[PDB]
Amino acid sequence: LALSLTADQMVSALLDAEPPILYSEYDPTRPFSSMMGLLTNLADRELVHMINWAKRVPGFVDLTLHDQVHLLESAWLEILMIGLVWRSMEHPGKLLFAPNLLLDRNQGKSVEGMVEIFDMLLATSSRFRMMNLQGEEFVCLKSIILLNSGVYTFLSSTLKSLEEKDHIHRVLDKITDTLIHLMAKAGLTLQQQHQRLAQLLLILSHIRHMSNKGMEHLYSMNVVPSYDLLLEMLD
Amino acid sequence: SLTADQMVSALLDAEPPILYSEYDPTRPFSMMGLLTNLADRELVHMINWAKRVPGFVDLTLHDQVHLLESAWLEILMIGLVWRSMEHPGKLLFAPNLLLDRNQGKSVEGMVEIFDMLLATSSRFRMMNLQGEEFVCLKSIILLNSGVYTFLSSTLKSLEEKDHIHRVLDKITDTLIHLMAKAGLTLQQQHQRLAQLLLILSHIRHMSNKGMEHLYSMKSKNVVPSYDLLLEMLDAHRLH
Ligand SMILES: CCCN(C)C(=O)CCCCCCCCCS[C@@H]1Cc2cc(O)ccc2[C@H]2CC[C@]3(C)[C@@H](O)CC[C@H]3[C@@H]21
Ligand SMILES: CCCN(C)C(=O)CCCCCCCCCS[C@@H]1Cc2cc(O)ccc2[C@H]2CC[C@]3(C)[C@@H](O)CC[C@H]3[C@@H]21
Repeated sequence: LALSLTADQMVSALLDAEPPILYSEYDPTRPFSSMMGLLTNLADRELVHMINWAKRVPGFVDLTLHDQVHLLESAWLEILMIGLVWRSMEHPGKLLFAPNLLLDRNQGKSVEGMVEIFDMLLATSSRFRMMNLQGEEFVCLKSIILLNSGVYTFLSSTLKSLEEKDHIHRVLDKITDTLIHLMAKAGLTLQQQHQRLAQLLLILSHIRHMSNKGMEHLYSMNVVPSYDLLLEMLD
Repeated sequence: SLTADQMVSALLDAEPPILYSEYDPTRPFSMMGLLTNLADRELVHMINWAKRVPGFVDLTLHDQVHLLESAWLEILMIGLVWRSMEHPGKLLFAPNLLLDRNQGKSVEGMVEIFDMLLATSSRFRMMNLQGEEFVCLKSIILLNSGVYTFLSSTLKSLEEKDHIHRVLDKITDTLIHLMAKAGLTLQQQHQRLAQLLLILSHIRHMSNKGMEHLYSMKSKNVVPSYDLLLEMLDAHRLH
């Protein structure tokens, strides 16, 4: 069923699955002063919706529950970050963590080590802006992250695991076909399609890098979702 | 200006040598010392290779240093994974230093990283990665890994970033040219392109884990400094 979709059906499926944009929970009539608490509460609530989204990525629920957990455990911070960079794209110099929580780099200075991470995310959003990234390409990229980030770290060679990895790579191939279809439908030449495909996928390496830095930042001060919590939520 | 075949030839011709580990092979078999000493010597040849990547020496010295500082561990790792491709279960750090995962257990925290490198090597084997594709990917890592972290918007920096992306576009054309000449269909071409580039995200992840391991081992002194990279890159032309 998953591998059956056309490119337009894949795009429609991914667009329909998009999670909502959440708001930060602070009293807006109360003075602003808490930063780490605001950001981690927001990511808390986003995670529940991320799982709903992931279950709607075609092919994802065809995997074992264990492999769904592994994929999400590996990708969750990358997925939060690409979403942040996407909605920050039209706010140069600012990160739209939430519509009521738009921060510039000086506001990241209030937590040691955070402005460095703010700077990388702002630069990624400028790269998105520079490339005129489209919403349809964005949902493809976010789905690629979900399927790709953990696929090389199963460290299992059971027959089931071979079939799982094969399936994941088949879905990833369909998403590649879909990105190419979208750039063809936008008028790009074949050369430009291959070049833009590459430019988009290379950005995913930097998003991986930012996630690793962000994980180190977190670890340097139970904020990380445990396997068991992810398992319970995915059930 | 290069054609695809000329890009391939340039990169193949620039390949660094394969170095040996320096340990007396007639003495009993230090693990971190062996691996540190090898990477230290590979770095010098990495600089030589980088200067031969088309477009690289057209950048400012500062930007050359930034790219190498950002990419150096990824470049060592992709080389290791390529060398290990035909040795299932083993990592050929050097022809005289072929280690399995149990030998990684001697350094706390190292077997986790060995497992990731072995799985990447298995992935290369499953994709039947070719030598011409490998050199393309390694050059992409050099050009891509630090291009998003210049943290500069001077006119010169905009020109540098534009140039890097033009060279990266050229390597993309070359990868597609290689798979077209291998007979792959257009659908297969963009699928293989994507599979190869997505492996570069995992190589980035492994480098982050490896840096973190180097720092936790208190082997931070082993990371090449900005000054050291600058000193080796800022060559005179008196020789
Ligand atoms: C015991 C009771 C309390 N519990 C159980 C909890 O609170 C649950 C905690 C477990 C689930 C997830 C919490 C951690 C996620 C917080 S990331 C935090 C919020 C966030 C939201 C987004 O859209 C995009 C990115 C980010 C992050 C970008 C990288 C940052 C900037 C880092 O540099 C430091 C903060 C990071 C931000
Ligand atoms: C300070 C002032 C100026 N100076 C003097 C300097 O900067 C000196 C800096 C000289 C650079 C020396 C580099 C040492 C880096 C050692 S990587 C070490 C050797 C190596 C060689 C390869 O082919 C491929 C991968 C690796 C690595 C894969 C990840 C490992 C397994 C980690 O898990 C722990 C060891 C890592 C390995």
